[PDB]
Amino acid sequence: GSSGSSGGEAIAKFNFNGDTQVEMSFRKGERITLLRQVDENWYEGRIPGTSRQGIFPITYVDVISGPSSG
Repeated sequence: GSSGSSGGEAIAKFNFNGDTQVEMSFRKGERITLLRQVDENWYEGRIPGTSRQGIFPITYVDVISGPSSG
């Protein structure tokens, strides 16, 4: 184990089109391996197969590990 840390799982509610390397693009449905939260309205994570890394808004991705909602 190189790096040991907990995160969570999320689902891209929509498609993201990043322009800068810092930002990361994901396809609707793709699994975003949550790594860490950059800002209050920006979650960080990578994508399987593309081993990409960057930032992205919340509204875009819907995390499962959270509060209760109907």
